[PDB]
Amino acid sequence: GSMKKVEAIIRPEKLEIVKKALSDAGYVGMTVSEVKGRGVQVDLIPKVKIELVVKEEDVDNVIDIICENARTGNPGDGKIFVIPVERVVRVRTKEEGKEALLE
Amino acid sequence: GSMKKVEAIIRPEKLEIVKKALSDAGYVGMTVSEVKGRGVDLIPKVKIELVVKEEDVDNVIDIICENARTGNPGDGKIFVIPVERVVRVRTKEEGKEALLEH
Amino acid sequence: GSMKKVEAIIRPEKLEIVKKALSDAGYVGMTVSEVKGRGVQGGIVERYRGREYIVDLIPKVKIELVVKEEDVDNVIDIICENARTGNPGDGKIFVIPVERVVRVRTKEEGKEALLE
Ligand SMILES: Nc1ncnc2c1ncn2[C@@H]1O[C@H](COP(=O)(O)OP(=O)(O)O)[C@@H](O)[C@H]1O
Repeated sequence: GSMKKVEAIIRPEKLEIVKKALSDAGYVGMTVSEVKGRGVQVDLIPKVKIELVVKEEDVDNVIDIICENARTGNPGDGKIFVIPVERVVRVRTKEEGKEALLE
Repeated sequence: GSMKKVEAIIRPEKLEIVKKALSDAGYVGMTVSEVKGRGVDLIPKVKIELVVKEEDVDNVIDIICENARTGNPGDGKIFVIPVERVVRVRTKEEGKEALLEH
Repeated sequence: GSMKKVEAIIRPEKLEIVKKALSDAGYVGMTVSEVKGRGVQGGIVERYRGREYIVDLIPKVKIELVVKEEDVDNVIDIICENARTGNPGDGKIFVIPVERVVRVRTKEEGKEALLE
């Protein structure tokens, strides 16, 4: 099928709630990085990047969950990007496609 | 039309000048990460990521190259990656409307 | 031809071996970052005094390499061979399309830009 990477750049204090909400909905595989982005308004400030690769059919749901749980109503809540992924491979089994996501 | 992610891996001492040049040209939304590349083998680099309208890619690339170059090996590389969707977290706005920074 | 980004999220203790193997096969241009990950099931379970506690996010390393499409299979083989342990949490590889590669110094593009 089609696989997509959902990248969200959010406030660092929102990581725990967002990751919990994602986990509760069955999205447990995620990668988390520390990054910097512009402040609201000159130094950049800390943000968190969450990356999740999912089935294309799950993108809307993932985006809804992230938006609901990451938002505060103030400028600087962040942005989400969807990027095509053409191949996914599990390291330990060399499995590919959606199989590589599960277990 | 479409959106693209422009990723540049550059020298850490070039971050300020690049960021200022991009800002002056109206590109204020960028994400910065501390990474390592070549090259004790791996040395510190900075990854800049900006998602822009397709029409702005050439201009962004020009600005980054102009301001990040030194003429020595290790100046870095720029990748352009397709972005199929952009969503503003607070408002749930999408596409070009989501790209405006406030 | 086309360029592809190979991203691998692996165990931090596998970075040196993977990087060496990649280098020996001619892939020297790579970017490495420190990230945190969690896998599908459980999360790691450690013990304090008599009881267990869970650490959800644990340190991983992200390697990113942009290569000619023709080299993807080989990159993936090398990473898997050298990053695997047989235990859950070995990691994942994603292949992402790259539409343009530009060398900052020269503004060369394409295969010219990957040659280091
Ligand atoms: N769907 C996903 N999206 C993004 N990153 C993921 C995803 N699933 C797993 N990862 C990353 O890969 C690492 C290993 O995942 P895990 O499922 O534990 O590996 P394995 O497939 O070997 O069991 C995690 O620590 C995380 O960084």
